[PDB]
Amino acid sequence: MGPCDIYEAGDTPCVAAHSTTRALYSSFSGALYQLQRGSDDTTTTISPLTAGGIADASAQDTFCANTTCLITIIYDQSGNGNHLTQAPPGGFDGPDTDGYDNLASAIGAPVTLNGQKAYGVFMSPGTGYRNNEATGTATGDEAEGMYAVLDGTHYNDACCFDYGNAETSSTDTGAGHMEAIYLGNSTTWGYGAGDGPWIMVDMENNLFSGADEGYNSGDPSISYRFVTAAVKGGADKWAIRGANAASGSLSTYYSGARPDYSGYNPMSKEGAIILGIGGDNSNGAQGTFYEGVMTSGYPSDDTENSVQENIVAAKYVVGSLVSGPSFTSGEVVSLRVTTPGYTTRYIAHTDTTVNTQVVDDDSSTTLKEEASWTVVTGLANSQCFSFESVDTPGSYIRHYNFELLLNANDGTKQFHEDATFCPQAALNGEGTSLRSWSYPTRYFRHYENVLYAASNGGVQTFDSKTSFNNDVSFEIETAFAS
Ligand SMILES: *[C@@H]1O[C@H](CO)[C@@H](O[C@@H]2O[C@H](CO)[C@@H](O)[C@H](O)[C@H]2NC(C)=O)[C@H](O)[C@H]1NC(C)=O
Ligand SMILES: OC[C@@H]1O[C@@H](O)[C@H](O)[C@H]1O
Ligand SMILES: OC[C@@H]1O[C@@H](O)[C@H](O)[C@H]1O
Ligand SMILES: OC[C@@H]1O[C@@H](O)[C@H](O)[C@H]1O
Repeated sequence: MGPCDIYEAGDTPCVAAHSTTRALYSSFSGALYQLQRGSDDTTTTISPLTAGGIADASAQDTFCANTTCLITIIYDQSGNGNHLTQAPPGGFDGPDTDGYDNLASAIGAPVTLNGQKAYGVFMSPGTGYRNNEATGTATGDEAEGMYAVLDGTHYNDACCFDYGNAETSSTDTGAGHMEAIYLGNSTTWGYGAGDGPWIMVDMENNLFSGADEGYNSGDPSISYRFVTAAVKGGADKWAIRGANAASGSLSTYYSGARPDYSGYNPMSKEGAIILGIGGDNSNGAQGTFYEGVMTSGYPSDDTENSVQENIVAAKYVVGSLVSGPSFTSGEVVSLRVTTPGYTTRYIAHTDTTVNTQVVDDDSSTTLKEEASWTVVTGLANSQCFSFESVDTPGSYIRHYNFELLLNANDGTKQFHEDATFCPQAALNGEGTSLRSWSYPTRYFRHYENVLYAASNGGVQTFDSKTSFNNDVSFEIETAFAS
């Protein structure tokens, strides 16, 4: 039995089931999600290896070789056709073309389920999926349940990393017009105990951690690498239950009446489905989605417990984020450009501007150091790395507005994430391609001799597809600064 088989057995069937890692029905063998590669913009789908099995990761690896991939669609496994596609603009515009939100990279969240490789949906700020014409989802004050397996270490405090029921117009139509899971450490509305993140319920114009607007001591911080967030809502009742998706049971953080404020009872749910964004399309949040569903009816705690047991049984384990050459902490290197006509240039910097410059043995000691980098354990992820300037110790290469800059480490999470890059076998086959950890659709990329965190095609001029593969491939050589 899969999660939806369990929910069905409890008389509160899935009306929407999404996952890029596995089938949520023991009998599902259809498409889990769709891919699109930057090379030729063609697409393909990824299905379970076997009915009710794990996603065929190899099929994706094959399709995305020597290029970049985006997850265009996360299919609804229930049969209701509630597929999630690129979120459109609404109260707020997304950063993509015509106000749409970005699609997520297909390789930002590698994992293994009971030993089998799979990919989750790593969502950076500006990313979002949605379906504004879903079927079977609860509307009005109708009861519903939902859960999602997320990454408790990947989040932020901006609105809003959600998964659940939302407005069909992508606008904030008022209190009670939403009901979705939220995971992050936003304190703009509600918030729990500690430093966060907290699993809360977005009911529109409020993220609730409990009965009162704002602070609620009953909602603990939950930062497990894999978090099971289970939320449900019915006639003047709702609950928050959380757990380590890798082990143990669900704990109830809240169970009771609707917050006693106008508009929350009865609810006015609209039935749309959102992922990684807010109801009005607020798109500043980040997070990772592995699997999740929405149901019809209020799930009993027993049913959810069985679901949690199934998720634990799935044995989620973090996958490798690195491929190709790679480095060792403390190693000093120089990175050479492999793009024809610029092969004598190296990644260097002039003050805070990271760029490429012709560097050779006749270069000054200062320029040699400016083109030399001390590789250290990734500031935001120990699997990846951060690049510290040799001439300016304490400063690292970090992206800011997608431009690579050399700034001093201020010790903040933001800086840490902006300065973490994951090595990937060079797309052009020559050396390495440094993929941004926080924005997996972006790579170290030189454009007109300046470094950026660029995507294979995009709204910025430096995201040009022209010479992308070459512009993101660098040869690792001995540092000039020795
Ligand atoms: C959510 O959590 C992060 C991480 O603990 C908080 O970020 C810090 O941000 C403040 C405000 O800029 C800085 O003084 C600290 O130096 C940061 N600490 C770290 C460890 O990065 C963030 O403020 C929290 N958000 C809210 C709304 O409370
Ligand atoms: O309720 C929290 C957020 O506030 C509104 O702006 C968004 O639609 C919603 O997700
Ligand atoms: O580079 C993209 C974003 O721009 C800046 O606002 C942030 O520091 C960074 O994460
Ligand atoms: O960075 C130098 C060149 O400038 C641009 O024309 C290309 O993207 C790049 O190869």
